[PDB]
Order: sequence, then structure tokens, then C-alpha cells
Amino acid sequence: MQKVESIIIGGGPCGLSAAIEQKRKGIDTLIIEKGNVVESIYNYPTHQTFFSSSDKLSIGDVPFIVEESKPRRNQALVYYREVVKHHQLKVNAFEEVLTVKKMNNKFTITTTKDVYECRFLTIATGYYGQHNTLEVEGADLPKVFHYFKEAHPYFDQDVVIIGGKNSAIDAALELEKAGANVTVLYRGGDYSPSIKPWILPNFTALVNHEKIDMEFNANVTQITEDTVTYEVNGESKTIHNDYVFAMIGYHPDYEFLKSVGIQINTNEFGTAPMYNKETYETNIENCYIAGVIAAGNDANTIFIENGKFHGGIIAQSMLAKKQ
Amino acid sequence: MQKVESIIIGGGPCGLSAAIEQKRKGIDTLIIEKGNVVESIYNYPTHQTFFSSSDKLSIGDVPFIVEESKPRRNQALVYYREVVKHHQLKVNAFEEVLTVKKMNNKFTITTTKDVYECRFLTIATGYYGQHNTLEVEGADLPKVFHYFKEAHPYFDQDVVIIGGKNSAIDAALELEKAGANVTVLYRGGDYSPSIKPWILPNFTALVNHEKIDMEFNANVTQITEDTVTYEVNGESKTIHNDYVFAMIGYHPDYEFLKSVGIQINTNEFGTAPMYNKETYETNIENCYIAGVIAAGNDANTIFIENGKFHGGIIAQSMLAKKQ
Amino acid sequence: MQKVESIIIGGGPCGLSAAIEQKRKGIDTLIIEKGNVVESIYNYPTHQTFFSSSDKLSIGDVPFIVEESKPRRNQALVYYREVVKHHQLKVNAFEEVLTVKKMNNKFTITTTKDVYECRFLTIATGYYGQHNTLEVEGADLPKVFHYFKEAHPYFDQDVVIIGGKNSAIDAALELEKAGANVTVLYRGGDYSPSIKPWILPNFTALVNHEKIDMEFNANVTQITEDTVTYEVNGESKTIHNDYVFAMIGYHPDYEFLKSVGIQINTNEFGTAPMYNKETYETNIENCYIAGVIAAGNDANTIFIENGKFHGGIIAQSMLAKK
Amino acid sequence: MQKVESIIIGGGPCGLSAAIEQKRKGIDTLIIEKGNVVESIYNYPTHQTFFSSSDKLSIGDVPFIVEESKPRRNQALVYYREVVKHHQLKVNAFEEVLTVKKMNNKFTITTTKDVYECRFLTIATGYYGQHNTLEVEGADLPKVFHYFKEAHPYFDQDVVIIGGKNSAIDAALELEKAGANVTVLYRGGDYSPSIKPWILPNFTALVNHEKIDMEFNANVTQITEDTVTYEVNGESKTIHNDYVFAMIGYHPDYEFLKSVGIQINTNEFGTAPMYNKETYETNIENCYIAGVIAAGNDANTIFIENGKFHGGIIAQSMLAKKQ
Ligand SMILES: Cc1cc2nc3c(=O)[nH]c(=O)nc-3n(C[C@H](O)[C@H](O)[C@H](O)COP(=O)(O)OP(=O)(O)OC[C@H]3O[C@@H](n4cnc5c(N)ncnc54)[C@H](O)[C@@H]3O)c2cc1C
Ligand SMILES: Cc1cc2nc3c(=O)[nH]c(=O)nc-3n(C[C@H](O)[C@H](O)[C@H](O)COP(=O)(O)OP(=O)(O)OC[C@H]3O[C@@H](n4cnc5c(N)ncnc54)[C@H](O)[C@@H]3O)c2cc1C
Ligand SMILES: Cc1cc2nc3c(=O)[nH]c(=O)nc-3n(C[C@H](O)[C@H](O)[C@H](O)COP(=O)(O)OP(=O)(O)OC[C@H]3O[C@@H](n4cnc5c(N)ncnc54)[C@H](O)[C@@H]3O)c2cc1C
Ligand SMILES: Cc1cc2nc3c(=O)[nH]c(=O)nc-3n(C[C@H](O)[C@H](O)[C@H](O)COP(=O)(O)OP(=O)(O)OC[C@H]3O[C@@H](n4cnc5c(N)ncnc54)[C@H](O)[C@@H]3O)c2cc1C
Ligand SMILES: NC(=O)c1ccc[n+]([C@@H]2O[C@H](COP(=O)([O-])OP(=O)(O)OC[C@H]3O[C@@H](n4cnc5c(N)ncnc54)[C@H](OP(=O)(O)O)[C@@H]3O)[C@@H](O)[C@H]2O)c1
Ligand SMILES: NC(=O)c1ccc[n+]([C@@H]2O[C@H](COP(=O)([O-])OP(=O)(O)OC[C@H]3O[C@@H](n4cnc5c(N)ncnc54)[C@H](OP(=O)(O)O)[C@@H]3O)[C@@H](O)[C@H]2O)c1
Repeated sequence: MQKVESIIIGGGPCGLSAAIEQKRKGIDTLIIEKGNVVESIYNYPTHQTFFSSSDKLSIGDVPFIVEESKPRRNQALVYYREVVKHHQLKVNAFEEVLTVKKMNNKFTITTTKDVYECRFLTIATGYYGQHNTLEVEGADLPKVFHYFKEAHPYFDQDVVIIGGKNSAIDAALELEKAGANVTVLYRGGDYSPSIKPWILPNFTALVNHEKIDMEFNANVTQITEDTVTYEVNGESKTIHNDYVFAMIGYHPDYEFLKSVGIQINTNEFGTAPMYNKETYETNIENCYIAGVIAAGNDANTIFIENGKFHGGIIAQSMLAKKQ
Repeated sequence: MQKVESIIIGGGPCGLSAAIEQKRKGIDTLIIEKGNVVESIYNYPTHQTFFSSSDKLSIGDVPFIVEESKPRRNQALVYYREVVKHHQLKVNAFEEVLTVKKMNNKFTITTTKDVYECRFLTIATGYYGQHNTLEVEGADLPKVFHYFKEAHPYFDQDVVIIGGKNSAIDAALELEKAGANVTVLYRGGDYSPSIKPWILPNFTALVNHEKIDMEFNANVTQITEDTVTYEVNGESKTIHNDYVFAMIGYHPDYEFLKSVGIQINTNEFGTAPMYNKETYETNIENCYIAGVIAAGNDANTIFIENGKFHGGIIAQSMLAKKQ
Repeated sequence: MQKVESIIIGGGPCGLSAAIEQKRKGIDTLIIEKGNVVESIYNYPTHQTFFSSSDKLSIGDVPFIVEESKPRRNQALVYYREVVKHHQLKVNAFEEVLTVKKMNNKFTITTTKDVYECRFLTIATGYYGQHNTLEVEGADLPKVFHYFKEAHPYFDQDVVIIGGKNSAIDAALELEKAGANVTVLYRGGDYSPSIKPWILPNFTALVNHEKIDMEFNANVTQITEDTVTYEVNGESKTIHNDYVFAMIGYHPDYEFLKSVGIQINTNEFGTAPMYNKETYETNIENCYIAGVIAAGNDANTIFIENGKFHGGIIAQSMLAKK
Repeated sequence: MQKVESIIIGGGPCGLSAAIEQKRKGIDTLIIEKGNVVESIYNYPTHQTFFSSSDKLSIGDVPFIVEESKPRRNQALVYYREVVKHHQLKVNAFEEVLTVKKMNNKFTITTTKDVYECRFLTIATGYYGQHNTLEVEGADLPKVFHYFKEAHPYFDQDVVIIGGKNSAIDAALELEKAGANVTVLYRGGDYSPSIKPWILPNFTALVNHEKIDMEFNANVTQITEDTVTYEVNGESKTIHNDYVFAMIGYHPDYEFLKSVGIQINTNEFGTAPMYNKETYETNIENCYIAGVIAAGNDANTIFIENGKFHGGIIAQSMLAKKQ
């Protein structure tokens, strides 16, 4: 088999940042990525614009420079590839880590391709692989998506969006521009404070001109092949519907996390993996986490801007264990 | 059942142009589309730029205006949606025509959703849905694609492209820019004259700088999961390979075309469906074809520029039969 | 000379709009344009993005379509040309109108290139060409601009913006992106309500991060070649400064409008030419106005979305006079 | 009055690169730029796309990364600003060097604002500031430009282009798309070999479809207020004309170069300042040149790709002369 000093599961922005900082402290590292690098960003909608400025998304001391104020999807894809190029990062792409076991101060990593042995382990798997479950009658129909890519095919179609945060509002804007009849169904009372303040004005003007239907205090009770039923303050309504976008968020792969021996503790910000807030080391010795995997479900506490700093913290703790 | 005067199978540019012109002659028409309108363009590579100027792609008195010299994908998607909006065209989306049978002087169309009765039938299904068969050992592996979408996931991967016309060179440029190691194997002797003269210089420069491996007179003999074997002037060569893009063209759904009763004619123009060159009517009475489906093999005779004129021709012939 | 039935002064969106609807009613027209068509849009900042949708700017039987939600400066340029191409409009470019005198029931039009005599006249000259005067010492210095174009050359320069409307806010964001040290000096108390609610948060965040200096209740008192002096509730402050953008708004060429015999107003909500509202005809018979030149009395503003609809109202009034 | 070790006249790509490389060897440098940094690039047409790839334009180890194949004008502006930011370069902008004289072991530099004294001088002023002389009757009229910016104001105007290289061909394409009536007058016999091979097809197709007038072997003899008279192999023609674009090239400020005491040596392939090819030092001790100002004799073309390496070579020569 292969023996490397450190292995990092996940080649996202926070995973890449973890390998760069470990390499800067003289630790030979290998990233194993289920797809290719920044697969999460690659899976954004094709039109997506980041909400951060491009400099705040930069890692490794490679400047992220874009004429525009905020960068789009593909611009980040080009950047992070150059980040891997510049730091000469070892990246085993299209390989899925399936099992991690610790044996006498060593890890045994079993993937889809090879078997690995390492001293240090860093899990930066994010949460985008596991979408929250809808739990309404009809939620498993093929007309229900939890991911948004493009809006053109839904031209002149009756579309319902479940959710109220940035994914829902973003998709509604793109779906309206493509000729779809968009009905957003949010359970809250007012707009979520997490919708960024420069996007909501363009959405509110559309609901004022009666181009997009917005409904508050709305919970979806039934989804059929061609209808959607939702209740507002008790009153049930049923409308024709062709597709449903369940933008209800994501959550980490807790099944994988417990199978290595990591505990879920639940605390201030919620159900999160147990880790030392000063070193990001988990309850399992020599196993660290990095990225949005440390926040839990809450998709507003940790993002790319602050998750990229975990690598520098992990690098210090690993170099310390070298007595 | 539903009874409409005319039905058009396919909502591509030539299908839309056919429906516009029939409506101009007072013919009630219905488009049945397997996906949504201009699904072909929607399935282009994401970065794709058209070879034609935007005026040449315009149909049914709706001007196609783009600040750019040549229009990109999405821009055509936005345009053709506005064409459907402007001309009030009936488009039953996500419905696939499965069976056509002639009874008396009327057609019985059976789809995935409904059954229809019409007098005139127009088949404009194109050829993009059916890729040419490779016919080499290993062609059925999941690592072999006949369609190109994006190049980022193949970053730092060993990629081989089979083909030599515009699809191959476009994919090679995008794959080279995304950091892949590209090797183009062409069975021809020199560059195909059908490569647009403003794209090829960008390709040959990278070949001269040895950034893209180009092989002429090369035929692929075997594809494994991680090698590709090809012969050059008799010499067999084997290189490591991660993915294969078989850009070997497409062909019409001849099975569906024979299942309605339309003849395939072995002509010295590239084997094409049987139709009257002056009206585009097939051997079946009141059944027409439109678009690139009339060129059969050669994907270089008919494109959007001249295929959009089929609609005007069919409308005259149908108006001659009156009603 | 030349004699045309109707002549229109100005080739902006509303000048083009009035020509189309008069032609639809069978009125032969000629557009006399100081520059070329939509000179105003051409003289936007190079980066500029409209705040309207792409179809609220569309005129006369030509759809305006863009893959983006809001079109940019260059896309409108390409569009409004194609509108002229589609409608076969007669436009005389680089020809400024200098004198209009009403003799008989006709007009004699004196331009920089020929003499014209016409029955119907439309003055659609807008306001973007005549900038409000600054009224501070040093306003005539070469370091003082009333137009923003690009931000690059002011990289690592000390810049000051006078005003607080969308013009001042847009130019500040662009100059910050280009690395300039920007100080916005506004005479008002809070943020102008006319700032687009999707633009303000970007300017707000930069100010709080101390990337852009924002001083409310600020009045500029002096401009030297290397400083700018401004008072904030009486307290004077003087800072090093390399360039100045007086984004203090604009006003129509009223001097020209009176010189033909059209009265002004200055009533409560502003100041406007006299027009019938129902025909847009002025006190001068057979003399019409169109565009943002008509704003001033109404409590609402005039953009391209509304002002473009004036050409239709004018066409009926001219068709009524036959 | 002000004393710095080294001064660089010109803040273009090659000037900026020279200051970075000198700073890498511990030399205190000051750039004096008539406008701001890369003013030459700033004065391109607003649409201009580079013919080099973005990697080849990179300097002072700051990567120039752009999603697209080739970088456009503004994108280079954004990049080079970040280069000055990243290296912290002293850039006295809007200052024009008027006089340079050698005294003792010092130079006395007189600008528009201050006076400077330095040991090492590097002149990297380029050529884009001083246009070649037209030498036909009417060349000083306001309707005659030697610089192209945008094409919209010339919509539906009669425009004549003098020249035959990329500047002329680029301007012809941009002016045609804006509705101008373009006549190109080239004193050559065939298309210039310096036109890029991926642009000539686009220009070729417009000439063959009679949308642009192309006239070889044409020399302009007179420019009037609204006509232009030109002879082709002696035969004179006169056409109506509203504006004239004299794309007849540019040349360095040789007068400024001779006024400091550097010899300009005429030869074949053009005329260049005299300098040692291994240090780029002129006949004046401690006076160097950098950038495209160095081309002329050596029979080689200079662009940003190769001009950016002068700084590293000059830095060695300045370091060899010690302190
Ligand atoms: C539309 C959209 C826009 C956004 N915009 C912004 C923005 O502007 N700014 C910002 O800061 N954040 C933004 N985000 C959030 C951003 O995507 C996350 O903060 C970020 O992706 C988290 O990075 P990560 O490295 O922690 O994990 P991820 O980015 O999710 O990547 C983890 C990687 O691990 C891989 N992986 C998963 N399971 C396995 C396994 N078993 N074996 C091997 N590999 C595995 C995945 O394929 C993936 O490549 C946006 C998100 C979305 C959806
Ligand atoms: C990358 C790329 C770039 C191209 N660039 C250009 C260019 O610049 N200029 C140009 O002129 N051409 C270009 N083409 C070619 C262009 O795609 C075709 O010429 C054009 O799409 C033909 O239109 P059509 O209406 O005849 O058929 P299509 O556009 O192929 O559409 C036929 C439609 O019928 C539908 N359909 C198929 N079977 C059924 C069924 N059984 N029931 C119902 N619906 C069905 C399909 O889903 C499809 O939507 C390009 C092609 C590619 C792949
Ligand atoms: C940065 C910026 C952004 C804007 N964004 C928007 C937006 O998103 N939406 C919107 O609706 N509006 C917008 N506007 C305002 C818009 O420019 C005006 O509403 C519009 O120009 C009015 O059109 P008009 O035809 O009435 O006048 P103009 O567009 O100004 O055109 C009048 C024409 O007359 C010519 N002319 C002037 N004087 C004379 C003379 N004496 N003789 C001959 N010709 C003359 C001028 O050169 C000009 O070509 C914006 C303005 C600015 C500065
Ligand atoms: C339309 C166009 C497209 C081009 N595309 C490309 C391309 O794709 N790739 C490529 O490699 N090249 C390209 N070029 C060429 C490129 O512009 C030059 O090769 C490059 O700018 C040379 O840089 P430089 O530093 O040598 O001098 P420059 O950058 O040209 O000029 C040096 C600076 O000195 C300043 N200066 C002048 N006189 C004084 C003075 N007295 N005091 C102080 N400062 C002064 C000037 O303002 C200028 O900014 C293109 C040129 C044009 C016109
Ligand atoms: N602008 C952008 O660039 C952009 C766009 C999309 C996403 N993102 C990023 O994407 C990440 C998260 O992706 P996301 O937006 O899909 O997730 P998210 O931010 O967690 O959104 C969750 C949404 O789903 C609702 N929801 C949660 N559980 C639900 C349940 N069981 N039933 C019904 N509704 C439920 C939430 O309700 P509550 O509001 O009551 O919690 C909220 O509306 C964040 O980091 C976010 O910033 C950014
Ligand atoms: N620039 C763009 O926007 C763009 C990009 C892609 C496609 N297109 C258009 O799409 C259409 C189809 O183009 P295409 O290139 O996909 O198809 P195509 O025109 O049929 O070209 C097929 C290519 O594959 C080769 N080939 C065919 N069968 C093969 C086999 N069995 N084994 C090996 N090689 C084989 C062909 O060889 P031969 O040369 O000997 O025939 C040719 O090089 C055309 O209209 C094209 O212009 C446009």
C-alpha cells in the first residue's frame, strides 16, 4: 500500500488551504477528492456570483484578481486550479474515501481505488454531499430537486421553490428571467436576515410588480405529479406545479464521521463534530477537521473567508506533535 | 384525444422556424419537445461560441442583437425563448413522441403524456441526441464520452480526444486551458478543412509549443480503464489515459424515422431521408422533415443559417394542399 | 436650404422615440444631433450598468434583449443603433442647432452646417450636456471634473467626490476598486433616497471598513491645486487632494429654450418648460418638447421608461393639426 | 533636490518589471510616469483584446490569471495595479521627465514637478506616445486621428483607415460592427504578415461580402474637409469622407533619447538606441533602456513577453557596479 505522512480528505477551498499550510511546515501531504478540486464550486449554478470579494477567497499566497467587484463561478475554478499548480499539490482526484481506522498511532484509509497509511488525518469534506430531507408526502418524486444548475429548461413551466435563504432567492431570480412561473413558499414570517442586502432589492421589486409569487408562513403539505399543496396560517391552497426546488440546505456526512470515532456533542451553535477550538483536533488523536465541517448544519457561521484559516491552525498543532 | 391541424416534433431552431411560418399561413400548430425549446443549444458546452454571426441565427422577424461579434450559448437560449414568447407558439415541453401511425388521411401521434390527431406532420428532431458508434474494443467504458460540457473536472488528468472536426478542437482548447494533458488522435492525414479558420490557429500554436499532443493517421485499437492503444502507420502505441472524448459526430434517429414509414435513400450526398427537394415532403403524404435531419450524415451541409429556411418551404407546400 | 415637414433636436432615446411614432403616423422627419445618436449613453462611464430592466428602455418595434438582468452601457449603444437601422431614420450627426426663430407658421433652423425650414419642431435635448455650476473657489481648476469616465488613471491618487446621488456613489465604488483614496463630501444629512437600494450596501460596507471616507453635512469652501477645504457644521478641514469629481447633477439648456420663446416656471417642485401635458406642446404653437427636458413641475422624475412614451402623445397632436 | 539611487522613466509593463527586478537586488528605485502606470495599455481601444496569453504578460512573480483564453484591456489594467500593490513600488504619477543630464557620478532629472538626482537611470518610455508622421496635405485636420478608442460615434459615417497592420485591421472590424462605412487604404500589395492569423479570417470574410472596402497599393495624396484623394498604382480616386484613422504606427521619443547623449543607430530592420546586448547599458555609463524602445536593429520584435526580461538583466549590471 501507500504510506504518506498526512492525508487530507476533500479538495475544496478549505481542504486545499489545509494542504498548503501543512506543506509550508514541511509535512508531505496527499489530498484525496471524490471528484476533482473545488467540486463544490464546480457544482454551483452556472451563473453564480460569489458574495465575498475575490481577495477574501484567496489562499496560499496566490492573489485572486478579477476586474469585477465580486467573482463568478468559473473565475474561482480557474483560480483554485492555479493554486494547486503553484504549490505543486499532490491530489488524487476521482477517489472516494470509504473507511478510516486507527491502529497503533496510524490511520488505515480505504478508498474506491487504493489503501493508504498515514500519521495525520484532516477531514475537510464539507456538507454539500447530503441535502436536508423534505418530509412531505411526495418529496421523493423525480420532479423535486435539491440542487439548482440552470433555469432555461424550466421556461414556461410552473415551478415552486421551498426555502427562504440565498439559494431560494437566487434560483427565483434566475428562474423568473427564464420565463418560469415562480412560487416561493417560505415558512418564516419575513425575509431571512441571511439574504445578502445587495440581492434582495432586485427580488422584492419583482414580487411588487406581481412577476414572482412570495408567500410567508407557508408549509408544503403535499406534492403530486402536477400539483403542490401548501398551508398558510391554517388555510390550505393547491396550485398546479411542474417542478419543485427544495432549497432547504445541507448537513455533514455524520454517518462517515461517527464511523471513525468522532463524537457529536451539540452546544452553542449546535450539533457539530467535537474538536479543540484552538487546534481543530478531534476527540480521535491525530485526526483534524477543516472547513464548514466544523460548524455543523448552520450554513452562515463558517464560510470560505474564515474556513481557510483552519489550515494555518492545524499546521501548528501537527508540527507540535513532532517532539 | 387532442386534435390539432399541424404537429411539429422538435423545438430546436428549425422546428421553431417551421412553426412560425406555418402560423403565418394560417395553420394551427403544436410543437412537442422531448425537453424544452432549443434543447440542443442548452446541451452545448457551457463556454460555447457560435461560428455564425447573430443575424444569421435569427428566425421569424425577431432580431438577434449581441454587442459581441459572435453570440455565445446562453445568449441564444435567451433569444429563442423570446422568439417563442413573441410568436405565441404552443410548445408541449418534456413530452416525447413515441409512435406515429397513418389512418385514413390523418396522423395518430402517441407521446409519453397524450395522444394526438393531426393532418400535417413535420419531423424536425435533429441528430444531436444520437451519437455515432465508436466500434473499438473498450468503447462502452464509463470513461468514454461523446458529449463535451465543461473541462474543469478533468484538470490534471490524462485525456484523449478522438476526432478531427470542430468538436475535437473546441474540446481540446478548453481541456488544455483547464490543465488537462490532451492527446488528439485523428484518423485523417491533415487538418480537416471544416475547422473554422479563426479557431485552428489557436490550436496549432499550442501544438507547436508542445502543449497539446497531436497525432495524424491514428486509429484507436483498444481502450482500457487506464490506457489507450492506437496505431500510427502500423506502429502501435499505448499511453496512460484517464478519460476519452469521442467527438465522432452524430446521426438522426433513423429507427424512429423508419417506424413512421419514411424511406432512407442511399444517395451520393451522404445517405439522407427521402424527401422532395422543393417541398421537403417525405414519401408519406402530409409528412415533412425540417432541419439538419435532411443532411443525414454530413453535418456540414445544413446548419441553423440555411435550415431556418425549411419552414418557409414547408408552409408553401402545406398551404397548397389548402386548409 | 432644406425644408422638411418635422425636425427633431436631439438623438437620444426620446429623440429617436419621437421620430418613430411621427413616422408611424406618416410624418416625414429629420433628426439633427449635436454628436451622434445616444451621445448621452456614449458619454456614460465606460463600466456603467443601467438600473432599469432591458425592456423598459426598448423603443419602437425593436425588442431590447440581454442575457443579463440589467444591461450595460455598450449593449444600449449597439441596441439604439439597430433601432435606427430598422426604422430607416434620417439623422444628421455632428450638427448643433444654434438659432430657432418662428416666422410665419414655420421655423427657420440654423445649424452649424445648413439652414432648415420646418412646420413641426421637437426639442429633445435632455440635461446631460450642461452641468450645474459648482460655486466654490477653484472650481475652474483643471483638476476639477464634472464627468466620470474610467477609474484607472486615478490609481493611488487622492480623490474627492462632491455630491451624494447615484452618480457620486457609483464613481466612488469604481475609484475604490481602482485603488484611489476617495473622500465623498455630501451637503446633506443622510443618504439620498435616490440611491438604488441594491447599490447602497456595497458603498455602505466599504465606508464602515474605512476603505472610503464619507462625510455628511460637508460643504466645500476652497479648491487649490493640491488641497480641498471643506466645512462640516462650521468646522474647517483641509486634506491633500489630487483630483475632484463634482457629481453635483445637471440641468437642461434653458438658455436655448428661452431663446426660442418658451417660458420656464420654477414652481415648488423644481423648474420646467411650459407644456400641455396632454399634447406636450409648449406656449409656442407647433413647438413641442420631449425627454427629461420636460421634468421640473411634476413631483416625479422622468427616466427613459416614461419619457420614451412622449413621442406617441406628440404624434397625435401633430396628426390633429394634420 | 530629491535623491534616489535609481530612477525609471516610464511605468509601463517593462518599466514596472525593471523596478521589481532592481528591488530584488536591494536597489532603491523610483518610477516617474507621465500619466499613471501602464498608460499605454490604458490608451488601447476600450474593447481591445491582447494577442498574448495572460501568462506571458505576467511580471514580478504575480500570476496573471483570467478565465478566458486571452486577456482584454481592463483586465491588464487591474493586474498591473495589483503588481505595484504587491511589490510596493514608488510611483510618482502624472509627472513628465523633461531633461536628463550627466554630472560627476550623478544624473540630474528635471520633470514637470520636481528635480531629481540619481546614480542609475533606466529609460523605458516605449513608443505608443509618439505617432509616425503622415506627410500628406490635410494631416493636421481635426478629422484625422492616430489613435482609436471607440467606434459608436462613427456610426453611419464615412470613415477611411490608412494602414495595414493589426491596429488598422482591429479598427476596421470594430468600426464595421458599429455601422460605419469603412474604406481601408494600404500602401502594400497583399495583407501584412503581422496580422494575427485568427483575426484575418474575420476581416477577410467582411471584405469578400462587400461590407468593408479594402484597397491594396493605395497611397493617400490629399485629405480635405469632407473628401479623401488616393492613388492606386497612379490612378487617382476621390471619395466622400467624414473621419480618417491614420494607423501608420508609432516610434520612440528619439529626440529625448538623443538629448541625454545616447546614440541612435540606423541599420536594417529599423533604428534602435546603441546598447550592449548583455547588459542593455547605453553608451552613457549607468544609463540603461528597457522595453520596446530597444527594438529596431537586432532584427527581433519586442513585446511584453520578452521586454519584461530586461529588468532582470539590467539588475545584474547595476549590481555588478557595486556601491
Ligand atoms: C451557490 C453558492 C455560493 C456560495 N458563495 C460563497 C461566497 O461567496 N463566499 C463564501 O465564503 N462561501 C460561499 N459559499 C459556501 C462555500 O461553498 C463553502 O463555504 C465551501 O464550499 C466550504 O469548503 P470546504 O473545503 O469546507 O468543503 P467543500 O467546499 O464542500 O468541499 C469538500 C470536498 O470534499 C469532497 N468529499 C466529500 N466527501 C468525500 C469523501 N467521502 N471522500 C473524498 N472526498 C470527499 C467533496 O467532493 C468536495 O470537493 C457558497 C455556496 C454556494 C452553494
Ligand atoms: C457545440 C455546437 C456548436 C454549434 N454551433 C453552431 C453554429 O454556430 N451555427 C449553426 O448554424 N449551427 C451550429 N451547431 C449546429 C446546430 O446545433 C444545429 O444546426 C441545429 O441545432 C439544428 O436544429 P434542428 O431544429 O434541425 O434540430 P435540433 O436543434 O437538434 O433540435 C431538435 C429537437 O427535437 C427534439 N427531439 C428529438 N427527438 C424527439 C422526439 N422523439 N420527440 C420530441 N422531441 C424530440 C430534441 O430534444 C431537440 O430539442 C452547433 C452544434 C454544436 C453541437
Ligand atoms: C450614469 C447614468 C446612468 C443612467 N441610467 C439610467 C437608467 O438606467 N435608466 C434611465 O431611464 N435613465 C438613465 N439615465 C438617464 C438617461 O441618460 C436620460 O433619461 C436620457 O438620456 C434622456 O433621453 P433624452 O433623449 O430625453 O435626452 P438625451 O439622452 O440626453 O439625448 C439628447 C440629445 O440631444 C443632443 N443635444 C443636446 N443639446 C443639443 C443642441 N443644442 N443641439 C443639438 N443636439 C443637442 C445631445 O447631444 C443628445 O444626443 C442615466 C444617466 C446617467 C448619467
Ligand atoms: C492595440 C494594441 C494591442 C497590443 N497588444 C499587445 C499584446 O497582446 N501583447 C503584447 O505583448 N503587446 C501588445 N501591444 C504592445 C504593447 O502595448 C507594448 O509592447 C508595451 O506597452 C511596451 O511597454 P513598455 O514598458 O516597453 O513601454 P510602454 O508601456 O508602451 O510606455 C512606457 C511608459 O512611459 C511613459 N512615458 C513616456 N514618456 C515619458 C516621460 N517623458 N516621462 C515619464 N513617463 C513617460 C508612458 O506614459 C508609458 O506609460 C499592443 C499594443 C497596441 C497598441
Ligand atoms: N448568494 C450566494 O452566493 C449563495 C447562494 C446560495 C447559497 N449560498 C451558500 O450556501 C450555503 C448553504 O446552502 P443553502 O442556501 O442551500 O442552505 P442554507 O443557507 O442552510 O438554507 C437553508 C434554508 O432551508 C430552510 N430549511 C432548513 N431546514 C428545513 C426543513 N427541514 N424544512 C424546510 N425548510 C428548511 C431554512 O429555513 P430557515 O431560514 O428558517 O433556517 C432556510 O430557508 C451557505 O453557506 C450560503 O451562504 C450562497
Ligand atoms: N465551434 C462550434 O461551435 C462547434 C463545435 C462542435 C461542433 N460544431 C458543429 O457540430 C456539428 C457536428 O460536428 P462534429 O465535429 O461533432 O461532427 P462531424 O462534423 O461529423 O465530425 C466528426 C469528426 O469525427 C471523425 N469521426 C467520425 N466517425 C469516426 C470514427 N468512427 N472513428 C474516428 N473518428 C471518427 C470525423 O472524421 P472525418 O473528418 O474523416 O469525417 C470528424 O473528424 C457540425 O455542424 C459542427 O460545425 C460546432
